[PDB]
Amino acid sequence: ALTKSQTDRLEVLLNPKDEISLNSGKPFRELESELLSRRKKDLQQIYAEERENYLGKLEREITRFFVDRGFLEIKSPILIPLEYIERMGIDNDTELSKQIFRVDKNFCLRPMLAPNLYNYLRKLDRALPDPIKIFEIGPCYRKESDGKEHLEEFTMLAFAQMGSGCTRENLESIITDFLNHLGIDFKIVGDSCMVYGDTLDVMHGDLELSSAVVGPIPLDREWGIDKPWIGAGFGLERLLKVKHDFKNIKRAARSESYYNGISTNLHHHH
Amino acid sequence: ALTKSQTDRLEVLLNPKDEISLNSGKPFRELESELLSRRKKDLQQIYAEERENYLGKLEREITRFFVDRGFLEIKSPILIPLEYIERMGIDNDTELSKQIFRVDKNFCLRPMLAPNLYNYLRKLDRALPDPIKIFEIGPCYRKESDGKEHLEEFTMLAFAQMGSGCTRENLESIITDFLNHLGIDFKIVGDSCMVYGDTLDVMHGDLELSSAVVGPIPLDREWGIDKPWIGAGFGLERLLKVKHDFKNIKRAARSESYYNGISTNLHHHH
Ligand SMILES: Nc1ncnc2c1ncn2[C@@H]1O[C@H](COP(=O)(O)OP(=O)(O)NP(=O)(O)O)[C@@H](O)[C@H]1O
Ligand SMILES: Nc1ncnc2c1ncn2[C@@H]1O[C@H](COP(=O)(O)OP(=O)(O)NP(=O)(O)O)[C@@H](O)[C@H]1O
Ligand SMILES: [Mg+2]
Ligand SMILES: [Mg+2]
Ligand SMILES: [Mg+2]
Ligand SMILES: [Mg+2]
Repeated sequence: ALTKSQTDRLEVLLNPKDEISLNSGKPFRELESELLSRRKKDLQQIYAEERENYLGKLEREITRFFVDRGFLEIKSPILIPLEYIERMGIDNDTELSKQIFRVDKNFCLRPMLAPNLYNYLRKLDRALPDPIKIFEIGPCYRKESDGKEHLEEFTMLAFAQMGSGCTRENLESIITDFLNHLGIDFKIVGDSCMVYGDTLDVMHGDLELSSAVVGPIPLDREWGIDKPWIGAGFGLERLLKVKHDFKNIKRAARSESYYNGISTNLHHHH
Repeated sequence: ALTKSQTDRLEVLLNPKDEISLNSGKPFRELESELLSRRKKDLQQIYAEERENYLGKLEREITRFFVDRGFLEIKSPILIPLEYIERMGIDNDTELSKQIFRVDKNFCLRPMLAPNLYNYLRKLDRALPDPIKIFEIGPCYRKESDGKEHLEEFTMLAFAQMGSGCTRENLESIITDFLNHLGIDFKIVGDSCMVYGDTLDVMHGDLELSSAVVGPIPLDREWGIDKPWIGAGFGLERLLKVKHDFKNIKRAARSESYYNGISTNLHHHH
């Protein structure tokens, strides 16, 4: 019989592709030695051939998709004014407000990309022709409880279009083209949302890949937006979790503990 | 005569390529209208053709260079334990320690990439063949005074090699190949450093592009490293400042105020 500590250690070393059962009755050291050997070989192969990090590679793939479809690539601050949170209509007694990492007294780590993209839409509307199409990929931060679907440090893609063409049909068509490109099956379900009102949730089984919005909405006035728009946000670690059939999203995160879903802690357990 | 407010506004709208002088005696509105028209056209052209963000594009170019030369692409946490700072030998009464953005009580925004790369070197040495070559590009954070060479939110590349081949000659040769690839002239100057001891500073005129280190050093013991190593760190916004002849590094930063060095604030000044 394996202890809980031994089972947890084997789970860290097990990968989705492995045809190995921890409930097979084999001794711990036998299972551990096989898995350590497989993971070392996996890392050696990555190092010998591709050498690309899954999160970096997916960002680059996504960037090419959106650039090629006419969207401007934005890189905006990660450390943002706390005032942008309140201006998103997030009251400081709300659950989301309690998820914010504060920095100093007046700043925070962004929990979402919307504020910066709202400002870019307003500014670019003075220079660029209709429709204005932008996107951003980068780190976002939320305090979360320990779970297999959430990270405190994650990576979000968000895109937005403003002006003509800002229909639910076009929004769903962009989402469909994007997730087809990635080879990810999904469905769309309507839900309510305290920030945006009603959303379209992009679901893979019970896992939310994205929330999307058809504007205009009452919040727009606070950002100086008065045109129709559509937009969506996606978690890159969730996309990787689906693509690679990871059991826990930690396998896809910025991490010291995993490289492309392979444990970096390859010591023997005693 | 132009007021200081008017001169500052024209400086924001002026780009290095412009053959326009603010000291020419022309009225403010004439200079402002010409510059606004040039910047709008610049943004329109970016939107019509390349659509790539300078910081994103440079990260991708750098990533390809290092991956193709056998270095593993790392993406590690930006929000790190405050204990890693002390373990770098940064005492809490030192000037660098005062530059750290603290988060919660026990975390901070990373001011450097070295701690995470030290841990990756230690772990990967159990799996990968000699020499171990890794790199990371991403956000770093330091409190700074207002100046044209420093950002509080910047982007660092750091690479390291550990094992064989870890000579000053090989380090300089990698730096030279890299900066040749980018088309940036430089010189190397020795300096002292409280964290690493002696460094090699990679200079473009009076601007430090990088600091580099030939190990081993006494700090290595604290990270479980006992082999020779070489490494260097570079600021991407500084590389862009040199490449594009920006007068202030803010033009190259993650920003709401500039897109590829072009002002996003294209209103009229009254
Ligand atoms: N903590 C997190 N970890 C990983 N991905 C996240 C996290 N929070 C949000 N995302 C991703 O970002 C997308 C847009 O954010 P948002 O719609 O606000 O998330 P959410 O409604 O809080 N999702 P959930 O907490 O699973 O019910 C989500 O659909 C996820 O793909
Ligand atoms: N505040 C900053 N803004 C932009 N780039 C930075 C900043 N701090 C460091 N870098 C870059 O990161 C590289 C490695 O960091 P490090 O050697 O610690 O910088 P440094 O010695 O503090 N440079 P300096 O402050 O100009 O004397 C530097 O050579 C810069 O290219
Ligand atoms: Mg949530
Ligand atoms: Mg949602
Ligand atoms: Mg400094
Ligand atoms: Mg230095």
